[PDB]
Amino acid sequence: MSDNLTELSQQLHDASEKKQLTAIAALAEMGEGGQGILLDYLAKNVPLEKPVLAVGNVYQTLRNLEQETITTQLQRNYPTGIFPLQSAQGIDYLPLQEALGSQDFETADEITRDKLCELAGPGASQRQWLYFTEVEKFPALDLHTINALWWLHSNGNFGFSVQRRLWLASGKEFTKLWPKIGWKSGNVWTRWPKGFTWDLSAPQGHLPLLNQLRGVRVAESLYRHPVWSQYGW
Ligand SMILES: C=CC1=C(C)/C(=C/c2[nH]c(/C=C3N=C(/C=C4\NC(=O)C(C)=C4C=C)C(C)=C\3CCC(=O)O)c(CCC(=O)O)c2C)NC1=O
Repeated sequence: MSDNLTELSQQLHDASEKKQLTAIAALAEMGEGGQGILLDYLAKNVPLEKPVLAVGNVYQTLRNLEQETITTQLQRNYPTGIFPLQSAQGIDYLPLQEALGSQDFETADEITRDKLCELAGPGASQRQWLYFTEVEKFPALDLHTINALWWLHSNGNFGFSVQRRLWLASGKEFTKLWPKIGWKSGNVWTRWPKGFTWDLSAPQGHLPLLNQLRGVRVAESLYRHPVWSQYGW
């Protein structure tokens, strides 16, 4: 509370992402004055056009206070969250957003799987799992919405985009990817659901899950999908 609100506000409004993040964390611990600065920043930046990590971090930091008035104000002003909930198939992404805004990552993971089957159409909806060719033909827009929500509500630590970047970093070697994202530990495949880490202590890329029971083809088709380069992920 001895921190300088004028200077922290300026740090948030400057263009350095790394300095924005430290300012946001400090401001959120500075009562009405700091929280008011954060609320004004949201008001000036929402709805997003492109995903902006700092804006997601402001929203989620404020939600995570779990204080009545701020929660009420965020829900009234941003009833669908901070990012347009767009779909090439008219799908409803609000339940996914709500789970993510509550930091209920396990529910969000379950919803994401249901939505991908819905997106793939009647065959996938009935069998409740995907073929790699269905993934290849997903519309980019829906994948962008889904990924943006995961990324914005996890400080950039979750999302298929995050997994893709780690997969590229590993030379596209899936056997190196699994330990990096916590899906295998040496010889031990992480058991679903109890072995997974349903919070932000999880490794980067841990969520959303892609079951490996039917092999890696779905994951590879997802990571190679044109959406990522199209939207700058
Ligand atoms: C490679 C070993 C591996 C095994 C033995 C495995 C088994 C497995 N995973 C399941 C579900 C599931 N398993 C996962 C995810 C995982 N589960 C894991 O063991 C791992 C490593 C992940 C990776 C994220 C998910 C999300 C489900 C529920 C969705 C689905 O049934 O596809 C089921 C239940 C299928 C059913 O009831 O119809 C089995 C038998 N999955 C695997 O990937």
